[PDB]
This record gives sequence, structure tokens and C-alpha cells, in this order.
Amino acid sequence: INGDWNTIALSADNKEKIEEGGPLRVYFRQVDCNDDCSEITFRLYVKLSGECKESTVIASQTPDDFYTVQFAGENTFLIVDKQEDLFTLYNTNVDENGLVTRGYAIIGKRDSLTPEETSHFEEANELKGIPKGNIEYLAGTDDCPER
Repeated sequence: INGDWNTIALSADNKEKIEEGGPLRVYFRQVDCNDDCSEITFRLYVKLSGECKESTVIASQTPDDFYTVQFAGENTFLIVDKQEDLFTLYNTNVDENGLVTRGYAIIGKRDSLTPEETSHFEEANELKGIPKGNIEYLAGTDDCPER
């Protein structure tokens, strides 16, 4: 499931991590899977201190279909959904200070969700404790490059 992808929306119980400036407000660029997807390489940008910080990271599949990646702390995410033009993740981020920020991340080829996909995502968030308000839609706020 390789290619050039875009972050459509992000969510977090601690919204600050995905707000403009937070380390988890991640605008994706590439999601390259290996042969059996036991490792996924992610090229992505994060606006931090007014800088578009590029990162290229590997997420390895544990023996339980979960994925561990080091990025702004220890992260453990599952692929909650996977369609032809979209896919969602539910990550548990443990930053340097031990704060556990759990949340969702929709990544796809388009820049926005349909009305049906939107309500479904809102339900999934409130269901997993995250409020409807703690959902940032990164559409139109991607002022980073591909260098």
C-alpha cells in the first residue's frame, strides 16, 4: 500500500498535541509498506517553531498486529480502517514527560471526508473517549514542501 498520501484529519484526547505547533500535527507525504507490511516507512512534515521539520520513520509490526514507531515519544498504533483511497490509525503517544496522548489519524489521497465519513469518524472519536471538538482537519493548512 505504497504512494504519496495526505493527512485528512487528526484527533487527540489532549488536543494540544495536534494543534498548530504541536508535535503530533503531522502532515503526511509518503506511506511506503514493505513486502508483508511488517514495516511501514512514513515521510511526513510537522510545523514546529515556525519550521517545517521533515521526518522519515519506520513503524514495525509487533506480534499482535500493532505498530511501534519512535516519533515525539513512543507510539503504538493499529490500522483501524483501510479503503482504496483512505486509511485510519489509532495511536497511543507517550511523550518525553510520560503524557499519554491517544487519538486517531486519517490518511488518504483526497483532502477531505464525505458527510457520511465525517459523522462516522466523530462517533468513533467520542466512542474512544476523544471529544468531537478535539478533531483537527488539516485541509488547506499544509504550508510545507516535499524536500
